[PDB]
Amino acid sequence: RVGIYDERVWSNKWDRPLIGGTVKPKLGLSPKAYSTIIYECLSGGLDTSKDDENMNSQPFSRWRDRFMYAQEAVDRAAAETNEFKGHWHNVTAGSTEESLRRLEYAYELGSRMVMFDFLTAGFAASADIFKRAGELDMIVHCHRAMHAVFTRQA
Amino acid sequence: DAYKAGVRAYAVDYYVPDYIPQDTDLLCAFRIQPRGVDMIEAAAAVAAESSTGTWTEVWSNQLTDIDFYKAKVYAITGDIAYIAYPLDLFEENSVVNIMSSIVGNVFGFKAVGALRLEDMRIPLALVKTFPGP
Amino acid sequence: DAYKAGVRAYAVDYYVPDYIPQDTDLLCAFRIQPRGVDMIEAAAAVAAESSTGTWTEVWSNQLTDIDFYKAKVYAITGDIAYIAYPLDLFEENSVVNIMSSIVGNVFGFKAVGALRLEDMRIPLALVKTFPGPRVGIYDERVWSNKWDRPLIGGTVKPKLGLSPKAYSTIIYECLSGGLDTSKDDENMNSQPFSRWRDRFMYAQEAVDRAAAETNEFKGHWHNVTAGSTEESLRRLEYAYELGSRMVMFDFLTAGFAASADIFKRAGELDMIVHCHRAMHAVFTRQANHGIAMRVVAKWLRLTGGDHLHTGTVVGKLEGSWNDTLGIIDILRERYVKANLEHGLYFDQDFGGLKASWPVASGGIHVHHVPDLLKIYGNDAFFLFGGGTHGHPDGSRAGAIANRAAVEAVSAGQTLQQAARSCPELRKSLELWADVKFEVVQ
Amino acid sequence: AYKAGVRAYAVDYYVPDYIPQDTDLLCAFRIQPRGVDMIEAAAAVAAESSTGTWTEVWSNQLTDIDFYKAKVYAITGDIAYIAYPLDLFEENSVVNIMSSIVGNVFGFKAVGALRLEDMRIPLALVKTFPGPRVGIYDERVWSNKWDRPLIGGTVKPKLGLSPKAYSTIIYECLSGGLDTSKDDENMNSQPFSRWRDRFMYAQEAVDRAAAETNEFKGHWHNVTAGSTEESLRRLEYAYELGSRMVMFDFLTAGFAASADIFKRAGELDMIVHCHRAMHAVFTRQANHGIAMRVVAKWLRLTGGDHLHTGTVVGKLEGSWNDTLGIIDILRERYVKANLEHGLYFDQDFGGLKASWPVASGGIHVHHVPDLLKIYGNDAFFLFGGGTHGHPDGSRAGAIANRAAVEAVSAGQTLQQAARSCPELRKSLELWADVKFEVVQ
Ligand SMILES: O=C(O)[C@@](O)(COP(=O)(O)O)[C@H](O)[C@H](O)COP(=O)(O)O
Ligand SMILES: O=C(O)[C@@](O)(COP(=O)(O)O)[C@H](O)[C@H](O)COP(=O)(O)O
Ligand SMILES: [Mg+2]
Ligand SMILES: [Mg+2]
Ligand SMILES: [Mg+2]
Repeated sequence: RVGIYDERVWSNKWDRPLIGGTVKPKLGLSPKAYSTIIYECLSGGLDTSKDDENMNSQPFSRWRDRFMYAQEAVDRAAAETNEFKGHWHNVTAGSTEESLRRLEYAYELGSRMVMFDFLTAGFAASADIFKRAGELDMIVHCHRAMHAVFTRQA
Repeated sequence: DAYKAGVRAYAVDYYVPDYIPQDTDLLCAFRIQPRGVDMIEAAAAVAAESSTGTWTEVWSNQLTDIDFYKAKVYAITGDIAYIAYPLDLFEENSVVNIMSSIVGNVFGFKAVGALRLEDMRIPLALVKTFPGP
Repeated sequence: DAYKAGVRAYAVDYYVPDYIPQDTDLLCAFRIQPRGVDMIEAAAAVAAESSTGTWTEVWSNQLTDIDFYKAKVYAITGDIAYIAYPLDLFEENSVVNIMSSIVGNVFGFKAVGALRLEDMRIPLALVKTFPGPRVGIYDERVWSNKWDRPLIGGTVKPKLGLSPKAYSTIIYECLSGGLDTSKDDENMNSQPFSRWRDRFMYAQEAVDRAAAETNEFKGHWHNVTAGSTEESLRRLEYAYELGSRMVMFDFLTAGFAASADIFKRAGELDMIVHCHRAMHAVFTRQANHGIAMRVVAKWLRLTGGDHLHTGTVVGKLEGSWNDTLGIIDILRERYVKANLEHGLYFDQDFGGLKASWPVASGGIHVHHVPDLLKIYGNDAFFLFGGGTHGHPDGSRAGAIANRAAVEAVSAGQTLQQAARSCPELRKSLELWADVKFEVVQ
Repeated sequence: AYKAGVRAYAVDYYVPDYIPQDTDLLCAFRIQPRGVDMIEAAAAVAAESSTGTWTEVWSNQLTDIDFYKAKVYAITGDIAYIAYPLDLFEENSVVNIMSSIVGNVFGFKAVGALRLEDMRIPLALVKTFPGPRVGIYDERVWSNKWDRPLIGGTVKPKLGLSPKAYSTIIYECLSGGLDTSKDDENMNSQPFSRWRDRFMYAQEAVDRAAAETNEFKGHWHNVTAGSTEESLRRLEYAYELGSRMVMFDFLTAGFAASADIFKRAGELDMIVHCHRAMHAVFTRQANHGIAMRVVAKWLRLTGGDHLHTGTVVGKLEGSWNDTLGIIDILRERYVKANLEHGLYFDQDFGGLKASWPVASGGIHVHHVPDLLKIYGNDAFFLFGGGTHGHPDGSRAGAIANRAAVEAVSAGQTLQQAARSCPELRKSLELWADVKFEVVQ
């Protein structure tokens, strides 16, 4: 839907690589702590931040808390830098229906982008996720988790 | 100031041969072919990079209790590494989430030339969240 | 021909003192008053008629493995019967199903003159099927930016009879004056004197005004309790579209099933649900018959209430000190250890589910704050209804006093210290100095 | 007129000169005062269930407290009679009635025990409720069964049966002569019996047994579930299988969910059988709680088609004269006050349909004469153990229970009937010595 050129247009960023970063530690961070890191790293100069591929919804970080707090940080950091900022909320979930649900919430928070583990969820769910994101004018960042299980050995 | 920046071996914090697995842990049996590091180090990288860790120590590790959430290599018998994952690391009712952690990035690490997940003990408390047939 | 028709004693197959409870069993502690049969027989009937058995042997018992599915009286200590239920007996994610078996028919048996469920060990594998609270304690502190102190609220009074506009005037004054939240009375729903759309809308404008004017987060727990789950959802959604971040629900009078739909929807709508325990004393209060409140507390937290009334101890409503401490821990902690001094018969794992706010309410005033803080600490709500609107100078001044009292004690100072700088609080201290209630440990 | 501070509740809420009105909702409370005289304790109940609190609030001047307040208008010994103005109640909501009348007053330190014995729901409020969809008469019409009790039975063991085994028992007992069978109240959906399997297999059995007997047959599928939405789902599936009836644990699920379930079932032309699981937690002891008679009024108004009422003679507690009052509450248009039957007030039901009383629990063939004496024809008698506990199986047990009810219902005695029916002779022999206490 979006691709390279239109994202440069949406974000007004040209003639350089875009810079991002995964929040760490991979798991175990409260949604509020998560937002504090997202704030610090986007304010420091990152173009985007992202959930880890295995951050979905868990007892330590339920997806609605993390998404909401993360997008607050994005917007606080964008306004204070006068620069487009984004965080790739991970909508990967145990079913296509639930992934679409998480995508819809990210859209309503104002997010222009999400993250999706397209191989672990699968190409069938990916097709539906891409189609809805394109209707919601959103970027879908695709994480290739699991690929090395069959792409590694020659 | 528990924060010691820089790179350490994964085994410092992820190799715990004294760890006693609990009925709520998700257990994995991994067959490992190490490449350029110890068998213990190879196992500990698989454990770290499928739970809480990354390649260098992060200040943000002090914002949570790593020792609680981290995966633990509790046994190594030959080239089989037994790793335990706390229940809290997993989304309920989601094989997809299990995949994303256990087989998400660790099979492409340079420090392992080959990796095979042989088996997994899905704890009963996580089984009950699934519908089955 | 394993089928021996006719009546046998329940104990033949349900009294198993050698049984070793398993981590997956649901355990119950029952206080039994036998009537016309042995203590063992009484326990075995409770076990049988809440699991697999009936009054006479049925041929159909051979169609399944009774020894696997049957409940087991594995211990009897005095008049306390410990009974274990296999996990397979329960529907996942359903307190309603737990109720239907454990407290469904056994309290009306002729062979027991009195029965009281004291506690229940819900096994972790069944806990994990429940959602628990959406917001809970920590995230509500984040939403409202209120830390290191109890939060303070208060029921609008009089209970019934106030018009919607008069209600919002009281809400504005007590919020502006220092209360963090205000609430509908549990029996304010939609009545001729206050139809619910009128009350909801005026109350939320008072809320928004107070918050802007004070530069503090404020809220009002709109009561969405109604005669119908559908109607309750309609009132929750209206509260949402008004911009409310919170409502209340009489979860026991409406019912656990309804409560489940309501928590689910509130959670999708990013709203707090304050849970009022109206009706509970109909079965939680008498020590020899009924369901202990701690059990209700477990069921409420799993189902997903964000707040739960747990008593004052020192106010107008009955409640024991140590009993209240055990209920507090059940709602706030991850793992609770058995402690019979707090009425906890089993260790209870809550499996990472969010915590619920304990709520202290009913007949309390400024003088009770030191005790209430010793009981609850900071992670709780103290509600002052008459204690706010009973102030000689009105609701705003009562709020000033209560807020000044709670901030002071919570920081280490005394009501007497705080009173030096606050006249509103001196009047509250003076008015109710000799108003005390029975205190039981 | 605002005087701050604590005043006694009786100053404003003890009004022995008050004349109850036909619009007032009236309550009879049995009170055990604690640290206060009976009058103060009854005044506290009235205030804290209507307009009052523990201290005088300035906002009392913003409305008409004398108009909206409850009034303790009479005291007879340990019974306080309290009148509540109609305007205090939301229309068509038992939930609201409970919120006021039993909300908080049962936990006050100023009473050691409190029992709601009866409540007079004014006709103006009664007329806002739908009452049952089907009721007694139309069910006799739907099933073409007249001039006798209907006979049913719970499948046993309570839990642990495969859905297929379940269907085998339902087949045998309905074919043997039962009018209806039912899930146990705690059979919802479990690892041993998922609801879709059991419902589907159970309704197959119903239809096979109906066709082979040329008689209407039914099984009460239990749609009780952890949420109203899921219960509605199970109700919809039972409807699509062709079932004309379901079962619902109305108190454990709750009156809010019950209202939605009754409304959908009435749109789907289905009977809802209401199981009162949990009731004895607060209806048992005379000291404290809510009398079952009040629960019966609430259930009938909300729209339950059947309601378990006790056996008196079976394994569960229940006094004869009390059960007669509950029965009249469920079946009659106008109940007359009668303290021998525990009825403190006349109750008008405003032409709402009647609910079937349901006798169930620990009863067998020998109990049938007493049962009909208590209930007469318009009732269900339910034999669970008394059917599947037959020496020869569920079919023979149903044969016996059907013949014992048919016989007594006609005028014959058990032994007259028994001489023709050997299955009944075996039931009589097996359970001749099985008796429970009987309190009148
Ligand atoms: O109706 C009332 O009495 C209250 O509004 C208290 O008013 P005041 O503040 O004026 O007392 C609360 O609902 C009760 O505290 C409930 O009891 P509990 O908290 O025990 O459930
Ligand atoms: O679970 C039971 O015990 C029953 O199936 C009886 O089975 P049996 O026929 O085998 O005894 C009924 O649900 C109870 O009678 C309900 O009690 P009540 O009608 O008093 O509410
Ligand atoms: Mg990653
Ligand atoms: Mg109240
Ligand atoms: Mg039953």
